[PDB]
Amino acid sequence: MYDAIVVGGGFSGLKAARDLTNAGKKVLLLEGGERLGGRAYSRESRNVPGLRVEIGGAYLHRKHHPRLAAELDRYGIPTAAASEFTSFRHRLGPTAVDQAFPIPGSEAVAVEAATYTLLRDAHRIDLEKGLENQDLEDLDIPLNEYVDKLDLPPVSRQFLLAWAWNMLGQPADQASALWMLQLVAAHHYSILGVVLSLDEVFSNGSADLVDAMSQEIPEIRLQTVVTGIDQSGDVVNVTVKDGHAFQAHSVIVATPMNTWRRIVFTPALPERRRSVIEEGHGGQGLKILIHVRGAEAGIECVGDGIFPTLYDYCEVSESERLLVAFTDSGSFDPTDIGAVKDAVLYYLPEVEVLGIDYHDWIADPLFEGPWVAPRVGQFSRVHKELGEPAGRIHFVGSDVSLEFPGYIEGALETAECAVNAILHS
Amino acid sequence: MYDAIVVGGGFSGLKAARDLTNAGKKVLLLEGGERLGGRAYSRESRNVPGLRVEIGGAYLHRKHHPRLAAELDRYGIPTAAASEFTSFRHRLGPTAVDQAFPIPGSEAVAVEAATYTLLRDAHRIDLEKGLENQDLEDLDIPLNEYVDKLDLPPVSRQFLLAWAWNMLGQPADQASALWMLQLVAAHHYSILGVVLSLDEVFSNGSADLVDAMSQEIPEIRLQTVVTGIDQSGDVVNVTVKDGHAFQAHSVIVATPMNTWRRIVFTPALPERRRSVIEEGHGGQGLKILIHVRGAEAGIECVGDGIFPTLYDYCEVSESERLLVAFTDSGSFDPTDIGAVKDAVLYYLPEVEVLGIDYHDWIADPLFEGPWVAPRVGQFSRVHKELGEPAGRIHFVGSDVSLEFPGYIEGALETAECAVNAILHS
Ligand SMILES: Cc1cc2nc3c(=O)[nH]c(=O)nc-3n(C[C@H](O)[C@H](O)[C@H](O)COP(=O)(O)OP(=O)(O)OC[C@H]3O[C@@H](n4cnc5c(N)ncnc54)[C@H](O)[C@@H]3O)c2cc1C
Ligand SMILES: Cc1cc2nc3c(=O)[nH]c(=O)nc-3n(C[C@H](O)[C@H](O)[C@H](O)COP(=O)(O)OP(=O)(O)OC[C@H]3O[C@@H](n4cnc5c(N)ncnc54)[C@H](O)[C@@H]3O)c2cc1C
Ligand SMILES: CN1CCC[C@H]1c1ccc(O)nc1
Ligand SMILES: CN1CCC[C@H]1c1ccc(O)nc1
Repeated sequence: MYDAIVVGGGFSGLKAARDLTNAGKKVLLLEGGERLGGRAYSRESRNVPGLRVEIGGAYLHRKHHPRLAAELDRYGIPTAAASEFTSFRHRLGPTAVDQAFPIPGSEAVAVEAATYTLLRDAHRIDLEKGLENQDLEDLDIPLNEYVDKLDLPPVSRQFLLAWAWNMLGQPADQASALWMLQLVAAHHYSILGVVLSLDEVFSNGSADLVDAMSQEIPEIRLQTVVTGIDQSGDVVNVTVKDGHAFQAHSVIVATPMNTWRRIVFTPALPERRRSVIEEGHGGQGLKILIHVRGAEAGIECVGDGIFPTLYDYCEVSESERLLVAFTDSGSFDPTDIGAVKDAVLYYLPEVEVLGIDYHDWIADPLFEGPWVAPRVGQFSRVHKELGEPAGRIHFVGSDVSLEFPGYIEGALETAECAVNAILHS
Repeated sequence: MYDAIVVGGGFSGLKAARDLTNAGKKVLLLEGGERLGGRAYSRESRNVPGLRVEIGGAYLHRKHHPRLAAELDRYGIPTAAASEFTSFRHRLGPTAVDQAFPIPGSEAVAVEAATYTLLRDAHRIDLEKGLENQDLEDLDIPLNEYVDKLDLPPVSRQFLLAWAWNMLGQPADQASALWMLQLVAAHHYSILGVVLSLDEVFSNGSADLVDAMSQEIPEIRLQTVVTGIDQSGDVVNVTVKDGHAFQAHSVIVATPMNTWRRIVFTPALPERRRSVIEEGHGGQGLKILIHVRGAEAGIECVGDGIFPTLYDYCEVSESERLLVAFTDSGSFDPTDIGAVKDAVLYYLPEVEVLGIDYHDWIADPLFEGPWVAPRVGQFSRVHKELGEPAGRIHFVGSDVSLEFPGYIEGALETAECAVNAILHS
């Protein structure tokens, strides 16, 4: 038997397992899939042989993400600036300016006033307390309704909505205004910071860090899917799909939130958590890598398209590039290549789409979703508690971070907290 | 004897006298000088024969100034857009961008945060209550100290300070942060609006409106300086410099705040007002019209110069223009033409200064100052009360407007209030 069993081998599980190991604990890491990294997934491009791409998480910012910064420094993992935006091809109407910040002077006063309203609302959020413990229910409304109340002129209105669509991976009518404000708060109460934190990338892929961390974990079982966690006895019993059970004093659930409903917990998780766990979060983010010909370097497009954003990702050759589009899987079907061409051509009518690459995170049984985004009404009911221990079972991961939800930093933050909690007990 | 004596023939006095006249009252307007208009003073340029210029108040914004808008519509007074800024010659350091809004992307997050802090502070101000009645004393501190606490990076820091210097007519160490916030509040809680309200000018000079209003005032005495206002009897007695006294049931003091100390009030004004009235406000604004050769059209300069701002005013010929500089008379001596040349050349090294034109409002005994700006500590002690009636004596003018202080709109607003008060009594 083990001191701790960590379930899930993404950054959260990896940090938890490594730090407990170095603290002298006997740890077993159970990973359901054939690889480590989870939603950090670098691999060879489906479109360009020999080209490594990020199919999940890619972007980081050292100042917004200090734990991640420490990991990179620890293993000497090289980072590079993310692709620079130099050519702006927005779809924000005839008054937009072709810059990264496309707001014209005629909208400046309106933007100034909305910024105050937005930041005032975000400042209501204390990041330690949980979104359910702060009387924030009035803000937990559909984002389109919240934005309607800001009464923004067309360029700034669509610019905000486009980035919010990108960021939350939800259309405006499904996104929670409160969650948008949570992201603003998480970035040091900055609206700008939400986009400006797309600062750097792993030079050699996120697998660089995954591998560096996994090397310090002595016992890892791949292709081992946990189906049950039973703490009714003195020692927690962890049952697997097609294998013998494992036992530990403590268990860290470091699997995606939308997969918890598939695990049989004994006894049942606290009542307050059950409904949201059953439902799952409403995150439907879809990141599509688009292999193109005819695109100039440094393109950024933001607009009212079915792709709210489309921007430069990678130079392939002098004539070919990868662009990246963010949308959501509820609104867009990436198996419809005709739809992809139309979505790209809307912004870039001169460009030829050669192929696309993505992972359907929502269809993957080890994930059942991309990054976290609550449905309207979910997180003002229960939020902090989703990441709280249930007896000897700890819950970690980006999905439950109060400080950096939906980011790699959040996976590392939550793992830190679980590790500290276990070492004090 | 009269129903009302109005002392002072600027826009405040003119509106008061006209509106009381049309309400059927018997009014006498006493003007100390040889002209009507006060700090709205259009006349022939000292530098360019046949060119009419504004030596006092010039700029207006119909949306920020609805009473002024009504006056223009009433008399069919033509307005024109103020000179457009198309060429930017800032002195804000090497990272500034040559645009009207010269803040670079690297300062965007800092600007966003400062905007929130600024607007949050301005939102503490209720424009009806008075700056002395709202526990705002913590904000009534030197502007340089307040701005220091914002910790702005160099471009935005100097851009804010330059405009604040321009606007308040006070150097940062003498300006009150609370007053800066008052101006922000007055512009519908907008920092941007403070500068964006320099929107329009009188096509034919402010005298167009002065004359239109004065035509409806039947009894006006020019060169009649009031030295005493005595309400100890049943009827107010108004004594003049070298003339016989005049008598009225009511008296409207529509003279600049810094001149009230020269009038003998009987009985003495309420105690709370006396010290500030004696002291006078700290407004030292200085508007200099600079006749130049070699300047391209549409110049705007903002920077760390002794002229915080220098911008296009009037096309004189294909080679000659007037620019306008704002500074303050404490910091700058406009009788030193060598100093003017240096101040202009700092921004515009290719330009030749041909001459200057200004009025020394601070030295003029009918004014003793340009527009109002309190000394640190003044208006958190007494503000609203300066514009409150003392028995049958009413106090009006831009200087005492709570809603639009230092603007023509403020003169019209205060006059409206006095007129309404008199008609109800
Ligand atoms: C499309 C996309 C783009 C992203 N872009 C960024 C970005 O730019 N910047 C950023 O910081 N973050 C980004 N992220 C978010 C970030 O990648 C994730 O939130 C983070 O990597 C998750 O780490 P984690 O440890 O919480 O969970 P995961 O990485 O999801 O790890 C969970 C692990 O649990 C395993 N598992 C699931 N069920 C079981 C089971 N029952 N038994 C055993 N194991 C199981 C899975 O195989 C997986 O390995 C992105 C995510 C997506 C989906
Ligand atoms: C340099 C400068 C630039 C300006 N620019 C603008 C601008 O761009 N936009 C804007 O809206 N405003 C501007 N203003 C502010 C605005 O012009 C004034 O605040 C406004 O015109 C004042 O109107 P008022 O009726 O309150 O007082 P005033 O116009 O000052 O009228 C007071 C009158 O009282 C008379 N008087 C003084 N003492 C006596 C006495 N004892 N007896 C009898 N009469 C007396 C004076 O002669 C004067 O006519 C500017 C002001 C200055 C000085
Ligand atoms: C940084 N966020 C966290 C989850 C998804 C990711 C992301 C990355 C780039 C982009 O354009 N939008 C969102
Ligand atoms: C509009 N304000 C009111 C008083 C002075 C005036 C003003 C006009 C132009 C400018 O650049 N600064 C200040």
